[PDB]
Amino acid sequence: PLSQRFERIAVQPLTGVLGAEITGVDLREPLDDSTWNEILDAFHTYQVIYFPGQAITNEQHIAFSRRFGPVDPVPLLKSIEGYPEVQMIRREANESGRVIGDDWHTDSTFLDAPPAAVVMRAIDVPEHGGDTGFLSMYTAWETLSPTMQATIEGLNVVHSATRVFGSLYQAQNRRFSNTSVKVMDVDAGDRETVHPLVVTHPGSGRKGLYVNQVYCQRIEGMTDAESKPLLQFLYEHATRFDFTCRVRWKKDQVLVWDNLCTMHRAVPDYAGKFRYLTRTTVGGVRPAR
Amino acid sequence: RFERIAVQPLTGVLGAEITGVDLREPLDDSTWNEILDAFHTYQVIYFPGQAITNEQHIAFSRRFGPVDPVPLLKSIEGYPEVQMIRREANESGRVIGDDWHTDSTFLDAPPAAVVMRAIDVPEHGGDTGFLSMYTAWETLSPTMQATIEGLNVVHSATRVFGSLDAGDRETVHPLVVTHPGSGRKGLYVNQVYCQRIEGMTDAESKPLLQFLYEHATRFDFTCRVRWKKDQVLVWDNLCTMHRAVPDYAGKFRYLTRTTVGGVRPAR
Repeated sequence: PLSQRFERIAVQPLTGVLGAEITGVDLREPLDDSTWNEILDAFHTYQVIYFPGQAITNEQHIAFSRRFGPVDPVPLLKSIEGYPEVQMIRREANESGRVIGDDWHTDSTFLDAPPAAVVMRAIDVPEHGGDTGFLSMYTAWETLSPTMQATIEGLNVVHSATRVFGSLYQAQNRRFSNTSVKVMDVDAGDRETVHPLVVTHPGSGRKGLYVNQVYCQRIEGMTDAESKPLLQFLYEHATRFDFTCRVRWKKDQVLVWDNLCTMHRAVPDYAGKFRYLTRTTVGGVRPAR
Repeated sequence: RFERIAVQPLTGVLGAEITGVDLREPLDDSTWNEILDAFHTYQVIYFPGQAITNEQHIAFSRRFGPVDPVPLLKSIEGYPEVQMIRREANESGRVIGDDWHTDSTFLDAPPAAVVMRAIDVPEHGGDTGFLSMYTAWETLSPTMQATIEGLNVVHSATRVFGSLDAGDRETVHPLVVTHPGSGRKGLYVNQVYCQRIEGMTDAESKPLLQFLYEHATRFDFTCRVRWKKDQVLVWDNLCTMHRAVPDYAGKFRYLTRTTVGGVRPAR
């Protein structure tokens, strides 16, 4: 049992798939070795972890994030004044543009080395509205048939940011506001990288599916017609409701998600309401089989 | 080359018109060998102006292999081997073989070939489409080929004359088959008899089979055969699919067919 497994923290799982609330820790202070090791263990098991009532400074946010690995900010997001490491998920009450992250994805997979983790802090959030969905890509992989696993385990996938800030984004109508989103170079948006379809997590050693509808373009070597149905099945499979959890935000909630083995989704159900969270990005290494 | 027959290909994919031979007479070794060569290359072959009897029809068919026939279709009186593709001028409704398929793939050993003979056909209307499953396989990307080559598919007649006993009986064929005569690899799926990819869930199997149906039935993999009276046609039941065109409402259409037995589809 978790009450006896963990001696320095208290862990309350959110679902039988992923997610856990962590209490009995003060993120304003440096964490001792035993407390940190328990947090990391919980992170590896539960994949998305959150800490209610953590009224921390920007510096304390950065210091906590550094325990997971180096700070490596994502290309697209604006940073707060004085803190280049601390980026914004900010939506004004009156704005009606495209919602950041309103499709199932994981962050910045177009990079050669996408983020390992993101640490998100609720600054000012609605009483209700603006939950974040998460899902386990371990579970998504583990629930495929043995035959389907054998069929796809050797495949590689082409990723790019073309639909987010590349040529395909610039061709369409649904645009982000300048609140949290930078103006970007089109060539950076179109730059392709190839990642494995199934990846091994370097911390847990576990295999997970690695595909997302936002950044994945096609299966490497296949035509668009060949790739489209296989990728579409995998999106529908991974995003099955039974593979998900739903996180409700409160002021001063600090959340860490694993950017390799989870996907996440914004919920745009708070029109007319201010929503502001900050985030630091933990650098990762090249996704590997 | 062709020294004993004249061969006119119909498209750059499949189909050929063969002339310079009389199918009423027995074929010598040299002529037969050339016909078989053309059959292996062109997959669907047709011979205009062959006013052959029922007996001559059977005799020609026997050169390709054993002549069965299949239990589903109705035989003409006096000739169990010779079966009817008949639609009266008064008749209207749903036509035999109006989706892309190949014959009786629910069997452990489906037919190798079918020999069709036009008796009374309209001036226009009632063409038969054919497509090459060699071409279907060959035009898949090397990556897609490698991905699906080891898959097997469950076939049954359950949607045709089963629950959805003999119709419910399942058989398993490879998704990609090697032709026992030509040695060439071809895709082997059809929407009429294929149920699922063996080992996969419904959600996994459905979109993959659906893509393969769409791919195989691409217009550029097809040919279209127009019928005339006394036209004799042979199709390869392993490496082709075919489709009847129901564009002859109110017109009489009559053809006979013999069925050549095959062996287990093999990788």
